[PDB]
Amino acid sequence: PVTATEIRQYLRGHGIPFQDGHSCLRALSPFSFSLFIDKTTGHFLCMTSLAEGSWEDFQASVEGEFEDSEEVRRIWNRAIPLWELPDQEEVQLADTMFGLTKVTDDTLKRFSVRYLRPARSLVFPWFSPGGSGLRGLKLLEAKCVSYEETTIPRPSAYHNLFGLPLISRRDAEVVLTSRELDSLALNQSTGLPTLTLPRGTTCLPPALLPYLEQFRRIVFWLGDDLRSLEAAKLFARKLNPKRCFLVRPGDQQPRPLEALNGGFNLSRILRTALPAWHKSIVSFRQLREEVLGELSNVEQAAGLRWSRFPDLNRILKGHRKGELTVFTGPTGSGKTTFISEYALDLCSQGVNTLWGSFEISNVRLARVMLTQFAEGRLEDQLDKYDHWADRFEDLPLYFMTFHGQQSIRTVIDTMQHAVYVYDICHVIIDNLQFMMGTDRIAAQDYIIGVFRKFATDNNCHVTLVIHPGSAKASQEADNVLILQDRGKRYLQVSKNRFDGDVGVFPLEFNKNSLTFSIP
Amino acid sequence: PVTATEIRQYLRGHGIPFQDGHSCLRALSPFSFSLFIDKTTGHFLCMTSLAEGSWEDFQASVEGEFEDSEEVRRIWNRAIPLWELPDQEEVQLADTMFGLTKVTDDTLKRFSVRYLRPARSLVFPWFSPGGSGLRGLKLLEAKCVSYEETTIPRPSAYHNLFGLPLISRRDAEVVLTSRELDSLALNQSTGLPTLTLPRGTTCLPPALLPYLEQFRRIVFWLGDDLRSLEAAKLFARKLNPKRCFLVRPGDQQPRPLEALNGGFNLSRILRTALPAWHKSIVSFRQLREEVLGELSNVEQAAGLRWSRFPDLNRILKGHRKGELTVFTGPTGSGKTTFISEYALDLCSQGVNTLWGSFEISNVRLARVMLTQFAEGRLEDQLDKYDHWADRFEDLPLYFMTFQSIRTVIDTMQHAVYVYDICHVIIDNLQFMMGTDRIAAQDYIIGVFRKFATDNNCHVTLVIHPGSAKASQEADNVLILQDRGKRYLQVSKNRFDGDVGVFPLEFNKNSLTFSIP
Repeated sequence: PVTATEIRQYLRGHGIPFQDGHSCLRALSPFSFSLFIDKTTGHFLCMTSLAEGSWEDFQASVEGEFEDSEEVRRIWNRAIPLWELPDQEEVQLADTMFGLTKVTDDTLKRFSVRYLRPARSLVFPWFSPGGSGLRGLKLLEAKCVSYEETTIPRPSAYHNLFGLPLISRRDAEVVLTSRELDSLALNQSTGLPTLTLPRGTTCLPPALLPYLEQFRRIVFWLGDDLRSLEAAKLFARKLNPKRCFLVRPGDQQPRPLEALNGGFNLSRILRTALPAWHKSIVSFRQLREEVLGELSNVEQAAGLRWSRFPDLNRILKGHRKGELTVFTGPTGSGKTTFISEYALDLCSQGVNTLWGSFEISNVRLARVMLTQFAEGRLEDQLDKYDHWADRFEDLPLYFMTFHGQQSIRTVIDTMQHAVYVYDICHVIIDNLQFMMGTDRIAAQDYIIGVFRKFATDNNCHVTLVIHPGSAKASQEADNVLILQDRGKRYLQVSKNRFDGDVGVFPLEFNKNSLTFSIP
Repeated sequence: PVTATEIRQYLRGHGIPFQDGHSCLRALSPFSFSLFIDKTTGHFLCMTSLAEGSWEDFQASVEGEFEDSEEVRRIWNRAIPLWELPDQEEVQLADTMFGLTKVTDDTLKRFSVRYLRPARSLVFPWFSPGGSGLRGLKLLEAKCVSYEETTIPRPSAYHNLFGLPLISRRDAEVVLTSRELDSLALNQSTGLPTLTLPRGTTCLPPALLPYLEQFRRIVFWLGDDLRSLEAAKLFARKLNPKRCFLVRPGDQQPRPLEALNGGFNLSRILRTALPAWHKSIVSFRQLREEVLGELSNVEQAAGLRWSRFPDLNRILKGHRKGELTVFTGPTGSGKTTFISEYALDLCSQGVNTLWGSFEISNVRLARVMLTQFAEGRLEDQLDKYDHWADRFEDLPLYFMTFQSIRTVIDTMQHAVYVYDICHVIIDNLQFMMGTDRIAAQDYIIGVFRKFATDNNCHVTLVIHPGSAKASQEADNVLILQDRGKRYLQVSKNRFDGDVGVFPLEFNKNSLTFSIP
């Protein structure tokens, strides 16, 4: 709830000379403008003093922290660099499974890529911004061809910009990659500075924003799918999209690793970058790739395909962005438990979901949601519980803990703050009546209309659940889901904005595993 | 009122240089900043002058007390320290029943733990904050394995922080314990400063808050139950939870006394102190223990089990925190008497209950409630009456003396801060008032729901003739209809959604409801 103007006047309160950058304001550090204050939420950070915290911490800082030390150096000391291996068969086996046939040893030295023998996995070291010791290691294992991502520490803490020490201060161009291997090839040929997101196309935390402030031109290259392009636009919204560019996916525009391996020229791909910012009126030149991509990726025209609801897959046909859906049904059928399976299944496929559960005691919801992840009954498997806890603490998931605040404004600003801080691409709220807190009809119309504004403006998908439907909601809403009863129920849809297809299928719910099923 | 800021301007009225601490403001004592004024209720106290009183007393103090002397020194002189006992069988018998198998004599000297022979009970001395003589003695007796707590003076006056003289001013960390024995083991191995609450997880009086002001990191460790964690959160609310931490209960996280005896590493447990303060959006890392605890303690997912209403237990399934219940029925059935039995049974199990009876002459209510404690007729037992007075004057219980909605609410919020009130019962809602009646009734019931959720304090309102608008706002309802045979019907269960009805046979001889 702190405006950018309020940030400037507080700096004027201390008379700090500040310059308005792209996103984070720059000023001389009181504790060459080393002090960085974010435009939103003001998480301060100094390029030299290296002090971080909240905006209120900065407010207390003018009146009058972490180490992150883990047994990671031991793993690094037990791994061998790939360019220093005299073996012949071992290295040839490695480059074939990791797709490093065209990778030369010179780039391996430049990026300090290391290889570990016990698991035959690559190592991508993380260095502190101050040039200190290692901060973490990211490991990739190839199994059959599939890449598995696992890093130390936990995924929620990995904030590494691969190549951050490598890039100099006299660089105005940078190309961001979804992976780490594709970044190596892109720097090999083009020679332009490159960086990698921490967890791929999932989330770009605001803490990394100050490091990318210097660059003037940013070219996004985050995969070869319509999902990658949509994620790029959401990421670009943080960094003043007037100073960024995009590389649309296509048949002739593969990933940087595949582009060099396939022999396709990559400097040509880097030359056709299109701006992500445009006026209110645009021509066909900035849409040629998208219409070409949509005409060759008819399945990608919709959202993700659920891995647990084949029947729901054939009617809704996907889970897009920006569209808002309202879900309702008779009470006592576990409609809250049903949407938990809907959110958890999509979350496992790389969707940052946010739970705004009200009147459900979210600590109780986590037990229900975690049982769904285990696909069974966790009471008997209490011995093997510390395992699933680690597996549950890597999906992008966040809950909203509202104790007394229930006002529509409060729940919205936190939601808008949630998008900026954790890249929230999905918000689910359990009870809408709890948010309240002809008057009830007018109030219900207002809040549903408010969520429609947030759904489209921020492109974040919203899936509201209604506790007793509303005629006025139908015009504003894009999709509706009705879960009637006849523990077997059926889900009926009567509004599909994207495809106009309706239908209904039965659901057989088993309380033993807390997972819906259908024979 | 206080409104925090009005304290500062009153200090600015005298121009006293003050620094805004965690909870209590600190300033130079006019009667190095020794003057402590609480953010709420302004109970002043000086670390050197040792003068205490109300905020109005402070106002009178700037314009122009107690001794607590009891025969406690005699009992102390009749007890022998445990580390100075040359006996072999007596000490071995003592440590086995008190669980002091792994306790070494070095820590016994440090905490000055003494033992008394006539009752075979431990002694935990209370020292004056100024380093003067003893202020009281707490005695724990083991019977079969069960620990009984009794101290001098009465429990309502015991305000001892065990180890307060021991902790130095150069200590930034402190871990609180619900008992006294578990504190000894925690300091034995970790070496970090430790303190104990006066009556365990029952209440932390504001008078003790100035002593804990200096510490910057506080790690709560108040037992091995979901009740302990909930009590810890309520206690943390008093002292800016941004500077405190919690240790959730679990199978691998026992009490410090059991943790050292069981061989589990305790410094490892002290490293997982998750913060009790968080933003508006949290991840699963700060909830792993809670879901693990709930999945292994399915009975603890609800509130305390009543020891006098087996039938009411099977339907409501517990007495949680923050939920509001409205109770009503036809008049003349003793609905006021029924709720007296409901709270008294829960109060004996360690719940601080506040009574807000209106238009019932609360002195008359105490007679009804005290008869329930004796479980019989007190008129015949008038000879053996002073005994029950001692037993009645140790449960956490407080009454309200008198009418606007704002007036009663501020006292209720004041009661939570001053006496750690976890339960408020009000008998007549109409007396609080002092389509208009329907609109007024909807407003007050909505206000109570705001207070119940915000302060997590359970509220059990009684309605004198029900209201449709109340059903949506309320969580639970209890209806006591008549057909002295009665029956209680529930038609709203927020936590479980289970309804039902069972008969009740009320006997006027003992003033206690029963069911064959």
